[PDB]
Amino acid sequence: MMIIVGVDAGGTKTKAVAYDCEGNFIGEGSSGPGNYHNVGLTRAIENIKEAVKIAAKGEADVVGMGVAGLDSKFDWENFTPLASLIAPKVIIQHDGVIALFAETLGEPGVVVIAGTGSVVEGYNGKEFLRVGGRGWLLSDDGSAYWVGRKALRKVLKMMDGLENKTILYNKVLKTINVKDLDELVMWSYTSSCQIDLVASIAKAVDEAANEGDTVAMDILKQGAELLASQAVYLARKIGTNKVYLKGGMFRSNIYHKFFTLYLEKEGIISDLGKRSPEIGAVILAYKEVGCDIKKLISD
Amino acid sequence: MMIIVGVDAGGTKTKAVAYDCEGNFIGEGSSGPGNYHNVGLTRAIENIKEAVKIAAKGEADVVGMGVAGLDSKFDWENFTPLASLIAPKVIIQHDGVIALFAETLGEPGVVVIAGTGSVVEGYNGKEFLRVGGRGWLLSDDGSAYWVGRKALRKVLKMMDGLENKTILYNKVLKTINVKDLDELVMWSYTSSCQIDLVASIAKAVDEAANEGDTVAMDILKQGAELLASQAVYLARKIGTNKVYLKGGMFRSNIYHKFFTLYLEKEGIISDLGKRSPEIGAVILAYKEVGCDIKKLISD
Ligand SMILES: OC[C@H]1O[C@@H](O)[C@H](O)[C@@H](O)[C@@H]1O
Ligand SMILES: OC[C@H]1O[C@@H](O)[C@H](O)[C@@H](O)[C@@H]1O
Repeated sequence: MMIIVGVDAGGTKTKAVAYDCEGNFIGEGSSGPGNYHNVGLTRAIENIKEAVKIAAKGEADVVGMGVAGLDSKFDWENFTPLASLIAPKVIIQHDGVIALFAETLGEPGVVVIAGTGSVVEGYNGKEFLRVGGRGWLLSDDGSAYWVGRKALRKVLKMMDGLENKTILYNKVLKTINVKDLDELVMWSYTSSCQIDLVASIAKAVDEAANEGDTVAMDILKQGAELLASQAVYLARKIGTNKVYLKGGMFRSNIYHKFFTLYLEKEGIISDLGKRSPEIGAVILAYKEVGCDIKKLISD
Repeated sequence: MMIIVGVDAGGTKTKAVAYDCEGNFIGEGSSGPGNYHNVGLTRAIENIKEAVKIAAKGEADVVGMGVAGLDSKFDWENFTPLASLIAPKVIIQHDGVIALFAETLGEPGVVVIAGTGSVVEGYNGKEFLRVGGRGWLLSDDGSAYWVGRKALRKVLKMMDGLENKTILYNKVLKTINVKDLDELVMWSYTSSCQIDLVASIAKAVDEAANEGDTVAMDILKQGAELLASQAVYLARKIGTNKVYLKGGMFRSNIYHKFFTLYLEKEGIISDLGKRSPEIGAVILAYKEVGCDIKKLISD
């Protein structure tokens, strides 16, 4: 019958899930980044189309998508037209909006997305509010890019002899395949503006942290608390006592722990939640075309 | 007679001073950035040639230059060949080396350059040692770029309502001609990789600081201390009780004050010095070709 696809077009990757209109799962698909600021509009759209095609096993009737990078009116006006050519019916929203809707389903609340970039999104019963979520230079506190940059800067200070070399040191050098200061410099000058390459270093930080390296742990702690502070601010403003946590950074057990500890000390409850942003997009699509959301229930 | 030109090819601008071989001043000239990482090799060389031509009022016989951006073997091998076509005799060194030589004239010591980028350079009697000075992404703590980025990130948090808007807020918006969050985002996406545009914001921070804005002062303090800590490390390693301070950031009275206060609390004496990096290059050229450095003395 009808094929409805929900999509999370993020900075790290694009994830899509397809369902019919009767709540039944059809399939899933993944592709590259959906943030056009990082891969360009042509490729971002191509990646979304690919993820959708894979999940639907062909053409889709309705596509709902949460998108990273729609940070200005300019961003929206150039993205919308192209994204609408993907299927007969297409629904587009900022990724923070979809991630939050996926969980609160129309009710007030706050969600945090911590992936290649980051954002805190809330809903006060009347409108959506955003804190951060404006790119790597201006924002993205506690994101993978933010963590990767901090690690790179720390590694140089270790090479300079300013600080002792820790586990993090070799984890980073191996990740980007660099053996000395000279190679690190060259890597930086040709990788400086490639957000994905810097963000990829967050994995090295997580590995070093899991092995007890306080230097790596400090980076994760600072990033998590910088972002968590924004979540606490918005939660208090909206009047909610809980915040939902989504994104690849929360797959870092230590990062997640520092984030939850901060929220808890500030009287806020954290919840990873049961609903992904992509299924949130499916739900929004269901509402748009009239499919019964309760049919998605399964056990 | 013989025309000798000393050049400081930095991240902010290129400055040149011409003298004959008898210690007499001929003229000075300025042009754009000499750091090829920021303007490309073609333009960097063009800027150096222009500054030299202006100062010498024509062709020069000898050109000595301190250059920002020679941070790897790769950088040197591509820069040297072109720079040698500027005059019959050309001497090339990293800018930190020349800035330090200008003051200690062959003796051990430590110098700090804080301009668009930053670096701490020392000499232990046998070789030159560098700390930092590897570009905007990996380093440049307390540089104009570093300060500009911190200001931009703070301004967004003010727009988000996370912190109260201070004097700094409007100083920044006016500097980059932006009126709201939407325009700031667009500016960021088209100015993100233009180091000069981000570094230009340091002026706004200085203005706000001079007017008593603690938020702007905090940025200058953090940057100055991050860089000053590196200077203290190198001064102690080399065994010197003083550090020379050079660069446009020291024209910020508050930045300079925070820098000197930190050094002093750590038992180190600061000195702006009497000799510029460009005259340091003239002195090195004098040594190379056999002109008497003492002839430069004047009153
Ligand atoms: O995906 C999380 C956030 O990442 C940031 O880099 C983007 O600018 C935001 O639009 C997005 O919400
Ligand atoms: O000019 C100060 C420093 O600025 C940095 O951006 C450059 O990478 C260094 O080579 C230079 O020494």
